Amino acid sequence: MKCTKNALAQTGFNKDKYFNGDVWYVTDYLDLEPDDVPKRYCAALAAGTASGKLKEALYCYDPKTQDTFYDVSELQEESPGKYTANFKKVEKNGNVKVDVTSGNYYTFTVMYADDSSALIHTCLHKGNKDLGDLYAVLNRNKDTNAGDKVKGAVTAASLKFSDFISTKDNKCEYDNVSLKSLLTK
Ligand code: HEM
Repeated sequence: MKCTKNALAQTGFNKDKYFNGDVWYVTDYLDLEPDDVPKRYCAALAAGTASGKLKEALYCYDPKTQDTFYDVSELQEESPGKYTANFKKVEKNGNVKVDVTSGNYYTFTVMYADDSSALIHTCLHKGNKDLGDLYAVLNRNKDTNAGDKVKGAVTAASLKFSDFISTKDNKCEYDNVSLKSLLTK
């Protein structure tokens, strides 16, 4: 398929508050390229800096099988609030499962962020082809419902919040310790 290209980065985006090393949980998401196979997973990420690099680690959990997978990337700023990341898939300890490779990368845009919440758009590419295309509502607390400010950002992006899938009743489990330690790997 083709990923959405036009996402606007938050005006006055504050990169220090966003990239502070702490965890963002995905509370709600809108996947524009869902698999045919019914999938309902949980995800979280942490973005910060390590040894002078911008780093992002990712965590995905499947409550039906208890399967988990992790990724870590160095990020490169394309413009204020827009980033590219060449990811590698890892075990929770950093051991590499799938190396960084050319056409494996995602780009993302921070459309809205404040101290507690954010709306991001991501385009996922594997071996030089547009795979996933996805908006995510994030919060710093896993039990928190999307507040008025973020729902406002969803509206401003010409999206319908009712289209999003909630992770709230999904029996999610998180591994924050590993996400945070992956930042240095
Ligand atoms: C925070 C924004 C997101 C980013 C930056 C992101 C990034 C990624 C990356 C880099 C991969 C490739 C993993 C690898 O093969 O090493 C991936 C795959 C995947 N992600 Fe996300 N993701 C995001 C949101 C989500 C959400 C909200 C969900 C579900 C709740 C999700 C579920 C999945 C699934 C099921 C795959 C596997 C695709 C496959 O193996 O064919 N992602 N994502």
